[PDB]
Amino acid sequence: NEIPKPVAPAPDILRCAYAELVVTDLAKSRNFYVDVLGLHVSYEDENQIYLRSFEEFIHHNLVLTKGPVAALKAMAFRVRTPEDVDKAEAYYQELGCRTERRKDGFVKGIGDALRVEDPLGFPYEFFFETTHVERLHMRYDLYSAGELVRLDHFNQVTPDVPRGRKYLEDLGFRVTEDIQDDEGTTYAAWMHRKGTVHDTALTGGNGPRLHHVAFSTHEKHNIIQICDKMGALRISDRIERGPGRHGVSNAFYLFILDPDNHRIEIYTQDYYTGDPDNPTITWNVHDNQRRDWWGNPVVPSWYTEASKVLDLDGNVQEIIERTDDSELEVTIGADGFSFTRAGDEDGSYHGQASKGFKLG
Amino acid sequence: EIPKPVAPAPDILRCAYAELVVTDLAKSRNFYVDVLGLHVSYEDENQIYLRSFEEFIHHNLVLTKGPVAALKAMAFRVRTPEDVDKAEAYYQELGCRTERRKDGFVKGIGDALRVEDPLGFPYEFFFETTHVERLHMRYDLYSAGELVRLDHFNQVTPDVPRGRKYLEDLGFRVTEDIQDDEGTTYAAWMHRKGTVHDTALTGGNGPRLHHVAFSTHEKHNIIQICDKMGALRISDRIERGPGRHGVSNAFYLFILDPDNHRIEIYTQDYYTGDPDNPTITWNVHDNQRRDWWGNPVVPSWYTEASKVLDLDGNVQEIIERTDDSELEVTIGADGFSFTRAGDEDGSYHGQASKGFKLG
Amino acid sequence: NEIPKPVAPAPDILRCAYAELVVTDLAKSRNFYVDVLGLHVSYEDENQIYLRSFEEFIHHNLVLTKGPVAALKAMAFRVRTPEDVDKAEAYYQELGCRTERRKDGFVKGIGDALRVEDPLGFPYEFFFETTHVERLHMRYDLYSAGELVRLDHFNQVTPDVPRGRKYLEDLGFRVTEDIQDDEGTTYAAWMHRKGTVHDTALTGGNGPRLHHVAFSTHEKHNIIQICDKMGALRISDRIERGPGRHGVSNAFYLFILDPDNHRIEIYTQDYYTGDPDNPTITWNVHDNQRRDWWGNPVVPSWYTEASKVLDLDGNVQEIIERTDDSELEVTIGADGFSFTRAGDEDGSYHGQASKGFKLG
Amino acid sequence: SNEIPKPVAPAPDILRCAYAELVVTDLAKSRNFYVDVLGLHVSYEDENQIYLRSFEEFIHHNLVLTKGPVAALKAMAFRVRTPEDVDKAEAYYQELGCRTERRKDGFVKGIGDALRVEDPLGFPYEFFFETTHVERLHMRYDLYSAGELVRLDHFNQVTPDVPRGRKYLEDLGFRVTEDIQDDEGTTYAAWMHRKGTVHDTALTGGNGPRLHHVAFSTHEKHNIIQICDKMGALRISDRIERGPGRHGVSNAFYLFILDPDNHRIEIYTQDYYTGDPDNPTITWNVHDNQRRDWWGNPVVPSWYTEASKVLDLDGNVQEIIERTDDSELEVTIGADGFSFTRAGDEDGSYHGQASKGFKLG
Ligand SMILES: [Ca+2]
Ligand SMILES: [Cl-]
Ligand SMILES: [Cl-]
Ligand SMILES: [Cl-]
Ligand SMILES: [Cl-]
Ligand SMILES: [Fe+2]
Ligand SMILES: [Fe+2]
Ligand SMILES: [Fe+2]
Ligand SMILES: [Fe+2]
Repeated sequence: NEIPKPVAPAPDILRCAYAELVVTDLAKSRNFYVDVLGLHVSYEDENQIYLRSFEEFIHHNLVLTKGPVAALKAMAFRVRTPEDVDKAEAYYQELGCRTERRKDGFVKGIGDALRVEDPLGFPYEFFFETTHVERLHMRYDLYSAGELVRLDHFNQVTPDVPRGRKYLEDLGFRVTEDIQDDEGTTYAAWMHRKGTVHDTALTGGNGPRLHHVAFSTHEKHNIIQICDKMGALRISDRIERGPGRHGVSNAFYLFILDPDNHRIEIYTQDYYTGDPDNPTITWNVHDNQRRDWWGNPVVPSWYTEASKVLDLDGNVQEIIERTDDSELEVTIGADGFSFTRAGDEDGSYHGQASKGFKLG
Repeated sequence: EIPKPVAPAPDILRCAYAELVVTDLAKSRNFYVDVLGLHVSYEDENQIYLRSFEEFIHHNLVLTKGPVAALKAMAFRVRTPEDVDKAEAYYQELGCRTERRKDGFVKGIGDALRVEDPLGFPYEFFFETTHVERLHMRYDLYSAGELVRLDHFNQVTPDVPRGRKYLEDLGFRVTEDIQDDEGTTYAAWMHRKGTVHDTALTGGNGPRLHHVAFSTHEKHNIIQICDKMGALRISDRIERGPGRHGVSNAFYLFILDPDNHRIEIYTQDYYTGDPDNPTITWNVHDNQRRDWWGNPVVPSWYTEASKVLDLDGNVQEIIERTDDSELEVTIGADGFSFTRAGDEDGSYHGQASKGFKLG
Repeated sequence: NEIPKPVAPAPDILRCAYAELVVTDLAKSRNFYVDVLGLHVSYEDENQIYLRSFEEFIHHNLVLTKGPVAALKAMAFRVRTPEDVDKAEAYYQELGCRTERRKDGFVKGIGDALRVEDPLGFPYEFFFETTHVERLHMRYDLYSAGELVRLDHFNQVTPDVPRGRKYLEDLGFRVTEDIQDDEGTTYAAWMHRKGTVHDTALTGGNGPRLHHVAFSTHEKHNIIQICDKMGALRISDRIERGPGRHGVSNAFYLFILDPDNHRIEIYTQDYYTGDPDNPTITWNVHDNQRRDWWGNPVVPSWYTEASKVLDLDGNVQEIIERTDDSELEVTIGADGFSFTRAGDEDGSYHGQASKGFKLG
Repeated sequence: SNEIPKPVAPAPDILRCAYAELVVTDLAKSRNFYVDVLGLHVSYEDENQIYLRSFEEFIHHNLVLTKGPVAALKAMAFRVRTPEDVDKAEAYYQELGCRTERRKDGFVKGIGDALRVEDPLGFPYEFFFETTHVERLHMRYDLYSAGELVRLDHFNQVTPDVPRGRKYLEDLGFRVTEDIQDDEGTTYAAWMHRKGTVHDTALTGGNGPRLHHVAFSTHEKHNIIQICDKMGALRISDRIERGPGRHGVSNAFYLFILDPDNHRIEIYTQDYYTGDPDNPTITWNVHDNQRRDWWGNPVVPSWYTEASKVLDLDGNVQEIIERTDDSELEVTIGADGFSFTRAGDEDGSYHGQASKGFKLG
């Protein structure tokens, strides 16, 4: 059932800015994000760790908060002006959503902020005010071989992609790429504000769940180094999928799992989307180059596993099951199909994955 | 067991070229020249002679049109002309069939000896070769995926220790191997030129040629080969990778030519030229040994390999391996692998890593 | 004298989009831009060559036009909507500037367009409508080892940097970085619309002249390959300066010269500037890490040579001499000075360039 | 004749360059350069010495820093194939009439039976086989730096008569891969190898004996860029002497930097294979402006004039003999010099100055 376009104007969203993840063991989480991945500590105490990427000047891109159940607490977007926080509040109130306004913020280093339970059940934050910190972009004395340089995007699991897509377009996101079939089903959509391929994305599945948070590197070798280091630390079992080249987005990528199974993507070298008529690319769901351009198989956990999200009271949001077709099932499941070249039987896969594999 | 001859081994410098029989020369040319960017030293209607960016000898790869795709010769360069005579005396003492051609078997090679070696492989030894323009600074020709050197061969043979002892007597030094706790050897790597290997033995039914490997300068050059194959919509010919190897520590990719000959692209292994270079043995169940990142080894990697020819041009009969199968003990229904030895977390039983089983 | 701020609203400028350069020998220029640099031909005839970068979807990023005197004919910015071309016309008419509007464009592949002789003497174009072409961003079968992936910026030589800066700020560009001294002189300023360090920049000098046009690559090795290729072609004398790391912008860079001496920069890996409170950075003109972070000397031609620009009648604009202090003279001239560490005599240079050189 | 005659005694079989011992004046400041800035790995340290190795090394060290009163090269060490090659080295240099010192338990920690010699060009060479093996760090990506130095690649020596030194090194088994000459018959520089890269040592024409540099490898070109970027961030870009660049000779990507005592260190990657015995030898003309930097960037004058003192076996600085052959600096970038981009083309040539608009400071 369609989400109506408010009469109230949408807040002017700049970009994704930070995520707040609830973690069960703060020290174990710190080891992963600081010792393994090299993120920079803006502040920490016994309850939280505030982390930022190499080129960031706002206070943080990730807040790790100790709690009893691992989950997304907030995905936060920065808006253009202080007045845009009021616009966000009016907009979501018109949508009939639950909102909470804190003039001095929900986390350290953020000022006036609005959190909402959005129409898809996700906890979004909108803020302008943030404490500036030392921008480390030329601190090559600190630069890691695997350095994470920016926060790039979020990716959300939701059962009805077109419903969510309309809502995000009304909010001002522009769809850059999607995955559909020839029977009218949408499996995934990518959408932006900042002029990269995306600031968030929708992946079809049971939800609301958080699929991943993505950080950028400068170069491909930086992503390779993360893999290599994970090998050396004998934690290659925490490499979920990749490294690879995406079809959708054209970015070089890697998916890894934190200690609470929150999925983190490392990402580089997508393209510019800032023109308002940026061409929107649709891939067919059976195209075996759409997710991994090299045709490597998508690991099944990528389609089945994702993080819980919290409501504004701190309780886990109920999951609504997807009724639309499953991307897993139609591509790599027993009745699935994929191709390398459209219309060619040679290099096609029937009821299994590419490269000689089946689902475990 | 293969006895050590009284005759001295020829002094082998390095792997130098492979001669592959291909069924459609134009389709093979597309792959090796248009897709992969190797440089043409000579061609006609019957053969294409190719070399890498930094090579000064005539060629690293000869593609010969023939009825059955197969390895025709894997050639090693020896230090002096007199080493070809040593090779002949050596293989005659071993009781092997040999053929000597004072003017070579292929263009751009002079005095050469071909043998059917004790493992059934067609080896060539030569010194004399026609020098060509070394293209190492020809950056006007340099491809984003440029192949810069020939690095090694990899051979499938059923009894790895038997082959390893023979290659050690021939002067190759083992650098790395894969074994299990119960004393089975699955693979060994061995060198002359001071890299991890010039050839390698992979346990399996043989003789078959597993692959020929070329080097790039950097990891991004290997990524570009993958990217290009996607753009050409031939990603189905990317067999396995890209990855980081455990054994050798090299960044790698395996692709398949039009006759299913497997080619590896490889970079950034380490120096092995000291005579006490430490050997490294990996456990077969270690899921970081072949792909350091734990990505699963695709089953075709263990099962598929190229036929090899005898000196009459006929396919060599295959002898079955009786020792344990690396595929079966790691990714088969009764196999297992680990991330950390002794840890059930991050271990895989009856299937491959990353959530896959065999198709 | 100060350029007034119009009452009329500024057009919403998206980004730098293309340059039109006049060249004297179209075949020799084609060899440089297509055969040496690998740019992609959108259209060509006996009078013009239209070129685009690897990731571009608009018709072109560079038009080479045969003519009698090598010069910049137009520096074009894309605007957000067709209505913004009307806004640009009103804005420049209010400024008292010569304008010319053509509903079907000045070059192939551009529609309704406004060209102006701006207050600094530069031929600016504003357009929205453009012919979309095949985006080559995943055409790795065409990808060069030195592939140019995007148009990044222009750089303009103008005698009075503060005067120009105020004008560009009123027009909506946001200053990201600048170079000044302790006596109130501004030597250069960088300013953006699209969320990178810049879309254009002002370099103090006799003007109007065009200093350079810059294209991006994905990675640093792509820039090194251009150098290597130019060595193999035995045209290393056309490598003007670099490769290096910039202080200002933090980008990896190279400056080369086309057959008519137009300067082309290759550039990669600057940072995100899209937030409205993006911190500005001011460098001192005597800081020897400001232009080349590694302290390599700035070649003197970089300060003295730049391209002629045309007015709307196709005639070369008269050059007005800078009276403010010269960056060349105050840093590497006979009475100049530069430092490695502020206040440290060790690693400072008096009356000469860094690394043991004087001016030839 | 000045020739160094070939001994009748067989040459030791030399594997490769292995380590250098450098005397430094302030051990803590040197440690901060080699460990904290460059990321070399500690094999042993005390208040007098620091022993360091590269990422892929299995022998005990590639560099020994020894506190002393005068910064200088104390020894440039080559590993030999077998224990018996140390005896061969001793007999070889004794036949040449050189001062030798044999220590059956080594001169530095982690090296066993070793011979040091004052060689015929005045350099302190060491030959050894026995060395303490350590953990090879080649897969320790948890320790890998963005600028990681992976191997010791070569030494480079300044000596006044390049042909005289070249013949001596060839007799010792080094093979020349590249050199720089002019049409008048002067040799300015030569590169020579044992291990199958472009070189293990090299001769640069100039006043000597002096040590021009010690060179370490990286995996990739971005690793070298990172060293530069890090030195900028540390505000020690004045210690970047020359580069980064692409060499003509060797085809390697390179950078030259200066340690706290002004010992020059090169970072180097991606030269080519030279192991075949008929490896084609490449001669460049001294006036070719692409021979040293392929992109035609000018060679910094200090690169031609400055180099490190070397010690004799008593720890005293070796007397320096002046070059009488033509100077590479003078004939290329000096007042009466010249260079070209294209041979025979005045366009892209430089006369009485360097390339890119620069004169000598
Ligand atoms: Ca269908
Ligand atoms: Cl994906
Ligand atoms: Cl493997
Ligand atoms: Cl600059
Ligand atoms: Cl040099
Ligand atoms: Fe993503
Ligand atoms: Fe291999
Ligand atoms: Fe620029
Ligand atoms: Fe060197």
